[PDB]
Amino acid sequence: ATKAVCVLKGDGPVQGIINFEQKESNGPVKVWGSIKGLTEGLHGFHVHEFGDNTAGCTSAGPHFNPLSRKHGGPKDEERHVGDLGNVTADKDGVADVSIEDSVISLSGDHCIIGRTLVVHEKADDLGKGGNEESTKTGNAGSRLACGVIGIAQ
Amino acid sequence: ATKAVCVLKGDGPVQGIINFEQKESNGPVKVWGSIKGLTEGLHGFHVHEFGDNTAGCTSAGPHFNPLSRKHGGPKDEERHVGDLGNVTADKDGVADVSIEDSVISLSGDHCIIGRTLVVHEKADDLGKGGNEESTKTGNAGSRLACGVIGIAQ
Ligand SMILES: [Cu+2]
Ligand SMILES: [Cu+2]
Ligand SMILES: [Zn+2]
Ligand SMILES: [Zn+2]
Repeated sequence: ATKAVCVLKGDGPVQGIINFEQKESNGPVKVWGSIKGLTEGLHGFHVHEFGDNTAGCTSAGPHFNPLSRKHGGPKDEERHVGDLGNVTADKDGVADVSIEDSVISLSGDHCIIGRTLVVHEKADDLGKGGNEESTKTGNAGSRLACGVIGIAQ
Repeated sequence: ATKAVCVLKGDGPVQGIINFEQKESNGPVKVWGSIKGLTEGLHGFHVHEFGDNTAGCTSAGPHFNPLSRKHGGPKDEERHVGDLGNVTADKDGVADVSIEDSVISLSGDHCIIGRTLVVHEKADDLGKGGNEESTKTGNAGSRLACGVIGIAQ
Protein backbone atom coordinates (compact mmCIF):
# COMPACT_ATOMS: atom_id res chain seq x y z
CA ALA A 1 0.00 0.00 0.00
CA THR A 2 1.10 3.62 -0.74
CA LYS A 3 -1.89 5.38 0.88
CA ALA A 4 -3.85 4.89 4.08
CA VAL A 5 -6.55 6.76 5.97
CA CYS A 6 -8.13 6.88 9.42
CA VAL A 7 -11.37 8.32 10.67
CA LEU A 8 -11.09 9.29 14.28
CA LYS A 9 -14.27 9.13 16.47
CA GLY A 10 -15.02 8.52 20.10
CA ASP A 11 -17.70 9.05 22.74
CA GLY A 12 -17.36 12.83 22.97
CA PRO A 13 -16.82 15.71 20.62
CA VAL A 14 -13.43 14.79 19.24
CA GLN A 15 -13.42 13.76 15.59
CA GLY A 16 -10.99 13.88 12.77
CA ILE A 17 -9.58 12.54 9.55
CA ILE A 18 -5.98 11.59 8.99
CA ASN A 19 -4.33 10.60 5.79
CA PHE A 20 -1.04 8.72 5.25
CA GLU A 21 1.15 8.51 2.16
CA GLN A 22 4.33 6.49 1.51
CA LYS A 23 5.88 7.04 -1.87
CA GLU A 24 8.47 4.42 -1.65
CA SER A 25 8.89 1.17 -0.06
CA ASN A 26 10.94 1.96 3.03
CA GLY A 27 10.62 5.71 2.58
CA PRO A 28 9.07 8.20 4.97
CA VAL A 29 5.34 8.44 5.62
CA LYS A 30 3.52 11.77 5.31
CA VAL A 31 0.73 12.08 7.87
CA TRP A 32 -1.81 14.94 7.46
CA GLY A 33 -5.30 16.01 8.25
CA SER A 34 -7.37 17.72 10.94
CA ILE A 35 -8.90 16.97 14.33
CA LYS A 36 -11.60 19.13 15.94
CA GLY A 37 -13.42 19.22 19.30
CA LEU A 38 -10.19 19.26 21.30
CA THR A 39 -9.15 21.33 24.29
CA GLU A 40 -6.44 23.87 23.55
CA GLY A 41 -3.00 22.50 23.85
CA LEU A 42 -1.06 19.31 23.22
CA HIS A 43 -2.71 15.91 22.82
CA GLY A 44 -0.76 12.64 22.53
CA PHE A 45 -1.01 11.00 19.14
CA HIS A 46 0.03 7.34 18.59
CA VAL A 47 -0.52 4.17 16.69
CA HIS A 48 -1.70 1.41 19.10
CA GLU A 49 -1.13 -2.24 18.54
CA PHE A 50 -4.58 -3.64 17.76
CA GLY A 51 -7.19 -2.50 15.25
CA ASP A 52 -9.80 -3.56 17.75
CA ASN A 53 -12.52 -1.10 18.73
CA THR A 54 -14.86 -3.74 20.20
CA ALA A 55 -15.36 -1.85 23.42
CA GLY A 56 -14.16 1.54 22.14
CA CYS A 57 -10.58 2.90 22.02
CA THR A 58 -9.51 1.02 25.07
CA SER A 59 -9.64 -2.24 23.00
CA ALA A 60 -6.70 -1.07 20.88
CA GLY A 61 -4.20 -2.08 23.57
CA PRO A 62 -0.82 -0.44 24.17
CA HIS A 63 1.38 1.60 21.80
CA PHE A 64 2.49 -0.33 18.74
CA ASN A 65 5.93 -1.49 19.81
CA PRO A 66 7.21 -4.42 17.69
CA LEU A 67 10.87 -3.67 18.70
CA SER A 68 10.26 -3.67 22.50
CA ARG A 69 11.66 -0.16 23.07
CA LYS A 70 10.59 2.45 25.65
CA HIS A 71 8.20 5.22 24.90
CA GLY A 72 9.66 8.42 23.28
CA GLY A 73 8.92 11.19 20.84
CA PRO A 74 8.97 10.82 17.12
CA LYS A 75 12.42 12.33 16.78
CA ASP A 76 13.97 10.03 19.38
CA GLU A 77 15.87 6.82 18.62
CA GLU A 78 14.33 5.27 21.71
CA ARG A 79 10.63 5.21 20.80
CA HIS A 80 7.83 2.89 20.02
CA VAL A 81 7.07 2.52 16.31
CA GLY A 82 3.72 4.02 17.06
CA ASP A 83 5.03 7.19 18.79
CA LEU A 84 3.92 10.17 16.74
CA GLY A 85 4.20 12.70 19.58
CA ASN A 86 1.50 15.32 19.99
CA VAL A 87 -0.97 17.26 17.94
CA THR A 88 -1.67 20.76 19.10
CA ALA A 89 -5.11 22.36 19.19
CA ASP A 90 -5.85 26.06 19.16
CA LYS A 91 -8.55 27.87 21.17
CA ASP A 92 -10.84 26.94 18.30
CA GLY A 93 -10.39 23.29 19.24
CA VAL A 94 -8.70 22.34 15.92
CA ALA A 95 -5.39 20.65 15.41
CA ASP A 96 -4.00 20.79 11.95
CA VAL A 97 -1.78 17.79 11.51
CA SER A 98 1.19 17.85 9.33
CA ILE A 99 3.82 15.11 10.24
CA GLU A 100 6.53 13.18 8.29
CA ASP A 101 7.76 10.10 9.98
CA SER A 102 10.43 7.56 8.93
CA VAL A 103 9.79 4.84 11.51
CA ILE A 104 6.17 3.96 10.73
CA SER A 105 5.51 2.20 7.44
CA LEU A 106 2.54 1.16 5.31
CA SER A 107 4.07 -2.27 4.65
CA GLY A 108 6.27 -4.79 6.41
CA ASP A 109 6.98 -5.33 10.06
CA HIS A 110 6.56 -1.59 10.90
CA CYS A 111 3.22 -1.55 9.01
CA ILE A 112 0.43 0.47 10.75
CA ILE A 113 -2.38 -0.66 8.45
CA GLY A 114 -4.99 -2.47 10.51
CA ARG A 115 -3.85 -0.88 13.73
CA THR A 116 -5.50 2.00 15.66
CA LEU A 117 -4.60 5.69 15.66
CA VAL A 118 -5.46 7.38 18.94
CA VAL A 119 -5.69 11.01 20.05
CA HIS A 120 -5.40 11.52 23.79
CA GLU A 121 -6.83 13.67 26.58
CA LYS A 122 -3.50 15.08 27.77
CA ALA A 123 -0.03 15.94 26.40
CA ASP A 124 2.53 13.29 25.73
CA ASP A 125 5.72 14.11 27.62
CA LEU A 126 7.78 12.19 25.01
CA GLY A 127 9.25 9.97 27.64
CA LYS A 128 10.92 12.85 29.50
CA GLY A 129 8.55 13.11 32.34
CA GLY A 130 10.75 11.35 34.88
CA ASN A 131 8.10 8.89 36.29
CA GLU A 132 7.77 5.32 35.20
CA GLU A 133 4.62 5.86 33.15
CA SER A 134 6.46 8.41 31.01
CA THR A 135 8.48 5.46 29.64
CA LYS A 136 5.35 3.49 28.69
CA THR A 137 2.50 5.95 27.70
CA GLY A 138 4.03 9.46 28.00
CA ASN A 139 1.34 10.32 30.57
CA ALA A 140 -1.10 11.24 27.80
CA GLY A 141 -4.17 10.03 29.66
CA SER A 142 -7.41 8.73 28.29
CA ARG A 143 -8.36 8.11 24.67
CA LEU A 144 -10.63 10.78 23.20
CA ALA A 145 -11.00 9.39 19.67
CA CYS A 146 -9.54 6.68 17.54
CA GLY A 147 -9.99 4.66 14.39
CA VAL A 148 -8.59 1.74 12.52
CA ILE A 149 -6.03 2.63 9.86
CA GLY A 150 -7.22 1.48 6.49
CA ILE A 151 -5.83 1.11 2.98
CA ALA A 152 -6.82 4.04 0.80
CA GLN A 153 -7.32 4.58 -2.94
CA ALA B 1 -1.91 -11.83 11.89
CA THR B 2 -3.83 -14.86 12.97
CA LYS B 3 -6.76 -12.81 14.39
CA ALA B 4 -8.71 -9.85 13.13
CA VAL B 5 -11.88 -8.01 14.16
CA CYS B 6 -14.37 -5.63 12.73
CA VAL B 7 -16.96 -3.33 14.38
CA LEU B 8 -19.80 -2.71 12.00
CA LYS B 9 -21.75 0.57 12.36
CA GLY B 10 -24.72 1.93 10.57
CA ASP B 11 -28.12 3.65 10.89
CA GLY B 12 -30.75 1.55 12.72
CA PRO B 13 -28.70 0.82 14.68
CA VAL B 14 -27.34 -1.79 12.31
CA GLN B 15 -24.45 -2.83 14.55
CA GLY B 16 -22.27 -5.83 14.75
CA ILE B 17 -18.99 -7.36 15.77
CA ILE B 18 -17.22 -9.84 13.50
CA ASN B 19 -14.19 -11.85 14.45
CA PHE B 20 -11.71 -13.49 12.15
CA GLU B 21 -9.27 -16.33 12.89
CA GLN B 22 -6.70 -17.97 10.66
CA LYS B 23 -4.71 -20.72 12.32
CA GLU B 24 -1.99 -20.75 9.61
CA SER B 25 -1.27 -18.54 6.60
CA ASN B 26 -2.06 -21.31 4.16
CA GLY B 27 -5.36 -22.01 5.89
CA PRO B 28 -8.97 -21.07 6.03
CA VAL B 29 -10.34 -18.11 7.91
CA LYS B 30 -13.13 -18.61 10.45
CA VAL B 31 -15.52 -15.65 10.51
CA TRP B 32 -18.00 -15.33 13.36
CA GLY B 33 -20.07 -12.87 15.30
CA SER B 34 -23.43 -11.10 15.40
CA ILE B 35 -25.20 -8.31 13.63
CA LYS B 36 -28.33 -6.72 14.98
CA GLY B 37 -30.84 -4.24 13.77
CA LEU B 38 -31.37 -5.86 10.38
CA THR B 39 -34.59 -6.56 8.50
CA GLU B 40 -35.55 -10.20 8.34
CA GLY B 41 -33.93 -12.05 5.48
CA LEU B 42 -30.70 -12.14 3.58
CA HIS B 43 -28.19 -9.27 3.54
CA GLY B 44 -25.14 -9.25 1.33
CA PHE B 45 -21.84 -9.49 3.15
CA HIS B 46 -18.50 -8.62 1.57
CA VAL B 47 -14.99 -7.24 2.03
CA HIS B 48 -14.61 -4.02 -0.01
CA GLU B 49 -11.37 -2.82 -1.34
CA PHE B 50 -10.53 0.26 0.76
CA GLY B 51 -10.48 0.71 4.54
CA ASP B 52 -11.73 4.23 3.96
CA ASN B 53 -14.77 5.51 5.83
CA THR B 54 -14.10 9.16 5.16
CA ALA B 55 -17.58 9.88 3.87
CA GLY B 56 -19.20 6.69 5.27
CA CYS B 57 -19.36 3.23 3.77
CA THR B 58 -19.45 4.55 0.22
CA SER B 59 -15.78 5.45 0.61
CA ALA B 60 -14.78 1.79 0.78
CA GLY B 61 -15.19 1.37 -3.01
CA PRO B 62 -16.03 -1.88 -4.80
CA HIS B 63 -15.69 -5.46 -3.66
CA PHE B 64 -12.12 -6.47 -2.94
CA ASN B 65 -11.11 -8.09 -6.18
CA PRO B 66 -7.29 -8.48 -6.49
CA LEU B 67 -7.70 -11.26 -9.17
CA SER B 68 -9.99 -9.21 -11.47
CA ARG B 69 -12.83 -11.81 -11.45
CA LYS B 70 -16.59 -11.36 -11.61
CA HIS B 71 -18.85 -11.38 -8.55
CA GLY B 72 -20.05 -14.68 -7.17
CA GLY B 73 -20.90 -16.59 -4.04
CA PRO B 74 -18.28 -17.86 -1.59
CA LYS B 75 -18.42 -21.43 -2.91
CA ASP B 76 -17.81 -20.34 -6.55
CA GLU B 77 -14.45 -20.40 -8.25
CA GLU B 78 -15.47 -17.24 -10.13
CA ARG B 79 -15.84 -14.80 -7.27
CA HIS B 80 -14.21 -11.69 -5.87
CA VAL B 81 -11.84 -12.46 -2.97
CA GLY B 82 -14.27 -10.29 -0.83
CA ASP B 83 -17.37 -12.27 -1.72
CA LEU B 84 -18.73 -13.73 1.55
CA GLY B 85 -22.29 -14.28 0.38
CA ASN B 86 -25.12 -13.28 2.74
CA VAL B 87 -25.85 -13.18 6.42
CA THR B 88 -29.43 -14.00 7.41
CA ALA B 89 -31.38 -12.05 10.02
CA ASP B 90 -34.22 -13.51 12.08
CA LYS B 91 -37.49 -11.67 12.82
CA ASP B 92 -35.68 -10.34 15.87
CA GLY B 93 -33.32 -8.53 13.47
CA VAL B 94 -30.23 -10.53 14.45
CA ALA B 95 -27.92 -12.48 12.10
CA ASP B 96 -25.70 -15.06 13.56
CA VAL B 97 -22.59 -15.13 11.51
CA SER B 98 -20.68 -18.35 11.25
CA ILE B 99 -18.57 -18.68 8.02
CA GLU B 100 -15.31 -20.51 7.07
CA ASP B 101 -13.66 -19.26 3.93
CA SER B 102 -10.55 -20.36 2.04
CA VAL B 103 -10.18 -17.41 -0.27
CA ILE B 104 -9.85 -14.45 2.14
CA SER B 105 -6.69 -14.31 4.20
CA LEU B 106 -5.17 -12.43 7.10
CA SER B 107 -1.84 -12.17 5.31
CA GLY B 108 -0.49 -11.99 1.76
CA ASP B 109 -2.02 -10.71 -1.46
CA HIS B 110 -5.50 -11.74 -0.40
CA CYS B 111 -5.13 -10.15 3.05
CA ILE B 112 -8.31 -8.31 4.17
CA ILE B 113 -6.79 -6.47 7.14
CA GLY B 114 -7.10 -2.73 6.51
CA ARG B 115 -10.10 -3.27 4.18
CA THR B 116 -13.79 -2.64 4.93
CA LEU B 117 -16.42 -5.28 5.79
CA VAL B 118 -19.94 -4.24 4.60
CA VAL B 119 -23.41 -5.55 5.29
CA HIS B 120 -25.97 -4.58 2.70
CA GLU B 121 -29.63 -3.57 2.42
CA LYS B 122 -30.63 -6.42 0.22
CA ALA B 123 -29.79 -10.00 -0.66
CA ASP B 124 -26.73 -10.86 -2.71
CA ASP B 125 -27.83 -13.03 -5.64
CA LEU B 126 -24.38 -14.65 -5.73
CA GLY B 127 -23.85 -13.60 -9.35
CA LYS B 128 -26.90 -15.72 -10.48
CA GLY B 129 -29.34 -12.93 -11.05
CA GLY B 130 -30.89 -11.87 -14.26
CA ASN B 131 -28.70 -8.79 -15.07
CA GLU B 132 -25.26 -7.19 -15.55
CA GLU B 133 -25.10 -5.82 -12.03
CA SER B 134 -25.38 -9.32 -10.58
CA THR B 135 -21.83 -10.08 -11.82
CA LYS B 136 -20.49 -6.85 -10.19
CA THR B 137 -22.38 -6.31 -6.87
CA GLY B 138 -24.90 -9.20 -6.59
CA ASN B 139 -27.66 -6.58 -6.51
CA ALA B 140 -27.22 -6.23 -2.75
CA GLY B 141 -28.12 -2.60 -2.67
CA SER B 142 -26.96 0.10 -0.27
CA ARG B 143 -24.50 -0.27 2.62
CA LEU B 144 -26.24 -0.48 5.97
CA ALA B 145 -23.12 -0.77 8.12
CA CYS B 146 -19.42 -1.22 7.77
CA GLY B 147 -16.09 -1.09 9.56
CA VAL B 148 -12.41 -1.35 8.90
CA ILE B 149 -10.92 -4.83 9.55
CA GLY B 150 -8.20 -4.59 12.15
CA ILE B 151 -5.57 -6.83 13.69
CA ALA B 152 -6.72 -8.40 16.92
CA GLN B 153 -4.91 -9.68 20.00
CU1 LIG C 1 -1.85 6.56 22.25
CU1 LIG D 1 -20.51 -5.35 -0.27
ZN1 LIG E 1 4.72 5.00 22.94
ZN1 LIG F 1 -18.31 -9.35 -5.32
